[PDB]
Amino acid sequence: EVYKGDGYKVWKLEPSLGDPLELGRKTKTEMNAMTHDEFDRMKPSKGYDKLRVLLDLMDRPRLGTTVDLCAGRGGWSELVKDLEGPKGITAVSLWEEWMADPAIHRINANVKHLRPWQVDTLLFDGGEAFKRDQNLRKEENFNDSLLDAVDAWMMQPVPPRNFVIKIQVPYTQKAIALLEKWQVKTGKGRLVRLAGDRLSNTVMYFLSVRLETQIRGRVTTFVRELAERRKDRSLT
Ligand SMILES: Nc1ncnc2c1ncn2[C@@H]1O[C@H](CSCC[C@H](N)C(=O)O)[C@@H](O)[C@H]1O
Repeated sequence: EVYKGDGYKVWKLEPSLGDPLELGRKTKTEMNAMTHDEFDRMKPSKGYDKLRVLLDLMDRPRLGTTVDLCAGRGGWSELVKDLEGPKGITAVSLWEEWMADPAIHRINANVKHLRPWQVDTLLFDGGEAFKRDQNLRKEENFNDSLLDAVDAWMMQPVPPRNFVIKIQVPYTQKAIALLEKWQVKTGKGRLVRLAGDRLSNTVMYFLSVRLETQIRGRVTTFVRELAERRKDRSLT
């Protein structure tokens, strides 16, 4: 249909030439130098609605046994509970703080330590944008390490049938390599940029929809496009 397709709710991202790490660092550098005004112009929980959009993009799959990594205040877990009941949903976070249905089973643990188990659905909403005063590599390394935690859940003998994985910094070499590997492991997976996400971040989501390859070139298109739209939204 005109709805099922796009680029209505996600950006159109065809592969393009270029180095996504260099372009990503470039537009991060540009954004760090913006005035308060420029940055403003460009700039149980809200995640609930976010996941709704994402799960609708995936044609509303049956979720079954679900683990929600970095569950935070619980918007995603609450959405799963409303969709299918509290029986199949497990939330993992370091407890900030739980705003969701208290009947949802929760584990207070660091997702980097916890050994994975077999799930039907894998959710991950970890990641943090760093503020301007830091060396760029600190944000890159922090979010890379977080995604590495997701790797063990993806690479187990029976991988998740559904997954929604947030990629905070999609242009690092490790992020791209991980996404390519999960595509080989699962035979699935597409990286999307939500239309209407803030331009002040670089967030994409890896969804278990039909395989879409050439992730590196599409991340390049995404970072170039993002740099353009950040520039556009300037005074005067
Ligand atoms: N290493 C880690 N282990 C477990 N949780 C972590 C973590 N690093 C960050 N987090 C947690 O992950 C959460 C991500 S915010 C996720 C919000 C949630 N999806 C919602 O809709 O409400 C934060 O609350 C943070 O406390």
